[PDB]
Amino acid sequence: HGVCWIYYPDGGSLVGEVNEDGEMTGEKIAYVYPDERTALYGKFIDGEMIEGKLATLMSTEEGRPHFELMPGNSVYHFDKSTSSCISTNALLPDPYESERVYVAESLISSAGEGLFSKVAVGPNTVMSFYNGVRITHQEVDSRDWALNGNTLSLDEETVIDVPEPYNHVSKYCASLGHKANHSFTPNCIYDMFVHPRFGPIKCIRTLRAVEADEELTVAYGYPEWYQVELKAFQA
Ligand SMILES: CCCCCCNCCN(CC[C@H](N)C(=O)O)C[C@H]1O[C@@H](n2cnc3c(N)ncnc32)[C@H](O)[C@@H]1O
Repeated sequence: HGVCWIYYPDGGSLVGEVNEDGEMTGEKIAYVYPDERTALYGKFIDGEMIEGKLATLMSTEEGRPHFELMPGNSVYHFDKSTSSCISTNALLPDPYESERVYVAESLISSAGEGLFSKVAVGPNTVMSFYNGVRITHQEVDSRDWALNGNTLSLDEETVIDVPEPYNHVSKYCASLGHKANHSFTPNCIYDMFVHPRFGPIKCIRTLRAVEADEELTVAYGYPEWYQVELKAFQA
């Protein structure tokens, strides 16, 4: 009847006053990231972000949030990918991700770029998002292996991909989860995530404490490089 909070299992949430139909609709609705501080505040219809401006959750009083807008014109909208359109704005970074990870040359030899943490954080921390185009398992499983360097299964119906040329940071930096390299002693896992911009996707979540400038890795769980590293690790 007053402010309503809808939390996702991933830690993010929607907050605001609902309409007579109990819908998250209005000009003062917010999505709040899992840090419970970073927020997209503004215009939502039935929980869907129409115009979210970057904001900070300064305080909450009896469930009533106080938002303060961040400087600038950073605005976001629900912009779910299709099979061929990865994003309406490929070069607009995610502000939560931007504060937590960067891309640099991997420490794994001959592995290319990697994903690194900007910050020391604890276990179970969402660090990065894995958005991409949405194609079927049949399309993926029935094509050249070489097309599948960036494919990540989302669910039973959907596979996420970051195809050429979006695998280059110069062409796509809206999300960076596809830059995390593989390890058999990973410090992160892929996890489900409901994103106000990208919709249902996966994220990179730490398995434990990670330091600032530590490379973030995930076990790919299956490709040449991989079967070699496998032999290197069993020893
Ligand atoms: C669930 C299964 C996983 C699905 C998501 C996979 N997304 C992988 C993207 N690539 C990581 C980013 C790459 N380094 C780049 O510069 O865009 C992976 C590519 O990077 C190299 N790579 C990754 N891990 C490696 C390792 N442990 N050793 C050597 N090379 C590695 C290799 O070329 C691979 O195709």
